[PDB]
Amino acid sequence: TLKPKEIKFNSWEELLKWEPGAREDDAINRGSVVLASRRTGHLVNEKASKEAKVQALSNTNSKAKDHASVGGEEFKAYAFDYWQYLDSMVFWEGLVPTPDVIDAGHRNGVPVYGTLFFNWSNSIADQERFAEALKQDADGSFPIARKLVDMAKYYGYDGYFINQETTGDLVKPLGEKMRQFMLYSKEYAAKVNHPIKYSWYDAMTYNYGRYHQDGLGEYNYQFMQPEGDKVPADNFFANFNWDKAKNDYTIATANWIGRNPYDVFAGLELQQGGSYKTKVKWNDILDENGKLRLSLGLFAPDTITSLGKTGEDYHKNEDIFFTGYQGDPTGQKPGDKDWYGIANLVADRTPAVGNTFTTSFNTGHGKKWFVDGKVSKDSEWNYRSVSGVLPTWRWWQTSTGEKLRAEYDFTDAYNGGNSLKFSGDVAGKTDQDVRLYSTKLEVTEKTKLRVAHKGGKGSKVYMAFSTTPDYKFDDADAWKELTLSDNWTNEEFDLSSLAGKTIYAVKLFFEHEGAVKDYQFNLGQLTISDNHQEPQSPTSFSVVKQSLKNAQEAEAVVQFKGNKDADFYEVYEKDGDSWKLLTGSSSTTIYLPKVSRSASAQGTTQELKVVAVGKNGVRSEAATTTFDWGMTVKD
Ligand SMILES: CC1=N[C@@H]2[C@@H](O)[C@H](O)[C@@H](CO)O[C@@H]2S1
Repeated sequence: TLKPKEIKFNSWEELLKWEPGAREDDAINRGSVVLASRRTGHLVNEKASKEAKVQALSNTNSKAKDHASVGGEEFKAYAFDYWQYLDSMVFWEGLVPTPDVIDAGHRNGVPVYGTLFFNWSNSIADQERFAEALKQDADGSFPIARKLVDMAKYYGYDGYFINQETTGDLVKPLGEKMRQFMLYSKEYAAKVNHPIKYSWYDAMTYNYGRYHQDGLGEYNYQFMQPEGDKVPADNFFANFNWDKAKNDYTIATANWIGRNPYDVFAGLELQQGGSYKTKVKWNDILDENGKLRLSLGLFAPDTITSLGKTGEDYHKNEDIFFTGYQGDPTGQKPGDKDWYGIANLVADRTPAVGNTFTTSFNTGHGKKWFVDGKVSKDSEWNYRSVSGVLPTWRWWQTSTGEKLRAEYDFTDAYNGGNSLKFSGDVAGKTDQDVRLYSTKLEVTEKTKLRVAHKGGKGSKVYMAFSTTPDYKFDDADAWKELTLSDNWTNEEFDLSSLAGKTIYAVKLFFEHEGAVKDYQFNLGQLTISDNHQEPQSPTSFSVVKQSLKNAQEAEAVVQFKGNKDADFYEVYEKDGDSWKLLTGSSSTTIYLPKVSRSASAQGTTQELKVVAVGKNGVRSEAATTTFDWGMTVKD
């Protein structure tokens, strides 16, 4: 079997037999992107909190039988890109997050956790499954804790959410061991140089089995109680039926035991509630100033995919959820809505830090895959391992008059599946901007800007940078006019005049001198970097496995050696006279679900190539290999 699959264990004995590398799809299942650092920028919303956090508990993956752990040949996906508002992403469906989610989260500076789920049950079988997890060696260590930590290290993820819903007589006396399991895990993770965090559901009490407090209280505080420095649960997920009094209690309890109240995440039941249609007791969790007094736990926000029919609808619905109905993260909840956008209440963060930042707005899925503005893969995909860094703000706009509509464009892109489009009927002379990214990028004599764009007929368009933390765009050396045309162009600008300064934000600015019917401008790629070099080509590239369906269709797995300058890799086949992209991945082992030849294909072999796409946005020279069909298409 070539297709990589989610990792699932039928028993604790099976987990105890786990060893690094002992599964045929391990090379693909490992995360490949190290967890990025993030900056917390200046607040842009007067009601936002830098203390309040958001944890998402999401069913991230297809449920289709025989779906791949890396994605698939379908556009519709939980192509999450609102990482800027998340503390963490919980992979709800299983113990071991898939590489497509680990990679996307890590590139965006967000930790990803597996889920250790004990069934809502009092069956002896379930009670025993729970007790069995807490088996100890003579020295008091927990062998299952070691395997959890070992897996987190090997596959490259950040810890676990524990949902302990099993109850009954055998469960009740096990609070102490469960607490010690979590503390021991920390000791062991430190020992193996791979720290992990635990998030803990408000379910199993210390002494009385399952009982939801809807908060932190007298029956569950032990799970958050510190051992000086160390803690058992890092994060606590409060059950959904909180209120003012329960929240007051939670805060009192956290403070008393010496924990930050914001480590308590007040649950929102978004599955039964319908995503942003969920009734929340906002008045019970907002203080006198309209600011959050606890964190927010998002239960099943993946539900939002049910609210639209298309993949384009997925992102628009996420906008309502994360930004708010008012459509601008600097604005307040409309008077005729109940839902607060996350951005209304929670400060954004940004992984766009250092001397290099690049993006082509790759959301990890598309209808097609574009290569320098030309269709290369002419069909749908989701491979979230390649997910990039989308705008911090969606959409922070100011205008002298009317505002252009900003949206993702899955019909035309520069690299990957979509660009950003800014469009509308312009009624008359107007100046306006769109503030896109919060950043902290150090400029040197070697720093350049590369910007790929298209359209803008009837306007002047500029990109401008703020060199202050409070996002003022008053620096004359930080404005660049774009040279517009009807086709994709990629322009480089010298940023050396800004050497020694720091860029804190990026915006577009539009001038229209009069009316323009169906104005459109696309932004396709943005790079700020002191590196203009092609990354080195991959080496030692080969087909390591294959399975022909027929003479025209095969699965394959390819492997190669990369380098530190590569952000991710693209694999292509030569289809007649044309190279066509198959897939992309952050990994150096890559599954090809369909290598294909037409009816007119000549010979018994077919060329494949792999290209490194740099952290600086530049492609390497290709490495090539030959796929051997062993037969002609007419044989
Ligand atoms: C964390 C949580 N664990 C439980 C889930 O397994 C259920 O599906 C959900 C039903 O609303 O309730 C709590 S939320």
